[PDB]
Amino acid sequence: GANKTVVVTTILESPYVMMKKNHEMLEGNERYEGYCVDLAAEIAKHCGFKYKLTIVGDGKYGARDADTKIWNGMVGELVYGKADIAIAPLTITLVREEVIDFSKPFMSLGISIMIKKGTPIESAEDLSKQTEIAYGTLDSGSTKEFFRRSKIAVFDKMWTYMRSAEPSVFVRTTAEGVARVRKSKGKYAYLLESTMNEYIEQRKPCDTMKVGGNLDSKGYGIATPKGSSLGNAVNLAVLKLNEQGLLDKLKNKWWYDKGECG
Amino acid sequence: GANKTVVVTTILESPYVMMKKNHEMLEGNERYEGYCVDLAAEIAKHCGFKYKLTIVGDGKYGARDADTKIWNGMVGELVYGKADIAIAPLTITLVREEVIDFSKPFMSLGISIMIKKGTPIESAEDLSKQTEIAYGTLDSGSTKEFFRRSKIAVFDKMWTYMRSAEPSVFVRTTAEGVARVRKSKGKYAYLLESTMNEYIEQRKPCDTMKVGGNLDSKGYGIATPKGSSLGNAVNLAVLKLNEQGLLDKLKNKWWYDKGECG
Ligand SMILES: N[C@@H](CC1=CCCCc2onc(O)c21)C(=O)O
Ligand SMILES: N[C@@H](CC1=CCCCc2onc(O)c21)C(=O)O
Repeated sequence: GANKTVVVTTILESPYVMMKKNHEMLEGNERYEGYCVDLAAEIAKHCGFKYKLTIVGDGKYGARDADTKIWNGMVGELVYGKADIAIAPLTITLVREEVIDFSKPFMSLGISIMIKKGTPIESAEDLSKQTEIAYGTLDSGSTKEFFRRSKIAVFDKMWTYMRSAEPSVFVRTTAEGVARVRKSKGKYAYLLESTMNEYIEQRKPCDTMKVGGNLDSKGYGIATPKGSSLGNAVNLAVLKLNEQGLLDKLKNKWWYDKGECG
Repeated sequence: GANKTVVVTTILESPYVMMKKNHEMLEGNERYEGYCVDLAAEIAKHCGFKYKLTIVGDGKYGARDADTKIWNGMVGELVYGKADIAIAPLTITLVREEVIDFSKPFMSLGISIMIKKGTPIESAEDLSKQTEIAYGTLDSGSTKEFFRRSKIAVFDKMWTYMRSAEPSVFVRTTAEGVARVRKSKGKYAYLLESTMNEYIEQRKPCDTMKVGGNLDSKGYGIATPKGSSLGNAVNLAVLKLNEQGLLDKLKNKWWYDKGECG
């Protein structure tokens, strides 16, 4: 049939997608800015479709409830046919790959440790061997799931620690984890994806830092419903954008050109 | 029909696939060792197939001849139905993606600069602004193609330089590029994928090093003929192996545990 506007599901997560200050004076896609807004425009240009950015109803990335078997977040929007594509910092995982399609990575990343500057921690092993400095993750998402599923000895011990720590070491949002780091006088470390750690490191008041190597290696992908006809074009678009250096340009723009820490 | 042995095409490229010293006293897959041999065994175990490692006829990764339109190397073996899967340090590129299927990356990497220790070069920009130190790439493969296709100003200038340099700055094999670096008294730098640069850096006589950041960001994938029924299982296997930390274990085994430079 006739072409339709492609419904893009995304999430408000700086610097990937933010509402512009002057959003009330703008309409539609122009209300938003960020790395994923720019990426969505580049993909659309290359694939020759028109699209509407929509924010995921429940503010979640995507996980399957263990009892009800229902997928939430952006994954759920794709699975249940509420959106045609997800363009977001959405991690390619095994469990998600089984239910939706993903492009090859548009960004490479790993779980990493955020500390308040001066915190005497250099590695995950360091965290795992102590409890003076509390540490946690988002209360949902691929980072939490990594620890929950991990059989690697250090990570398995960290998960048992995080699951049992009081008060709770889990945070509802990246902003909440960052503010907890900044407010805890070195007694909370935050486990989050390296690209987000890197972004925060260039934000005022420049009091956090990424420490140690990454715990794992993975990527974000553009996601579509399994079998979607859009999947192919979009994947080739990501590959072309990467090869042309445009993804590297988008990262520099949102991380470093706009950096507040010198 | 009845299950058949899966024909795996691969390439002799240390440390991914090497003939064992005592190969004449062994049979079949046991003749070979390396990161990709170990990876192939893990994939096969997870996917429940039997397989035969075979070395690509022409010793090439895969490129399309501009006139004849014929694909060579491992890509060609897949395209023309001579092999069922390629398990090798085979880069996911746009042009290859259009003709074969790839898993999500099993290794992340970027083009990088190899120098003889002491060479006064720190970056691609440094190379591009001079000619005293010659520099080149493999005479075929994704690194050569990156420069040939690139419109990024520094890389475009490097390509014109490499295409016009005399004597030729192109090498037929990684071993040839490495030996040229080691034999040129600091007057040749070699552009090659970062993981190979890293591997050589841990080999005697420990006289090379990787310098500067990577020029790009990409990944190696397991490749199958477009539409192959094997593609799905194999992709989920790579994702599982990554999440379990087994890919990181394989890299440590072949790069660092076996390292000769301390
Ligand atoms: N990429 C994660 C979610 C996430 C989003 C914001 C960036 C940092 C981060 O760190 N751990 C996570 O789970 C996250 C996912 O796809 O579940
Ligand atoms: N991965 C490359 C080929 C290649 C193989 C050996 C490792 C280092 C390397 O550096 N530049 C290349 O093209 C290579 C390809 O898929 O074309």
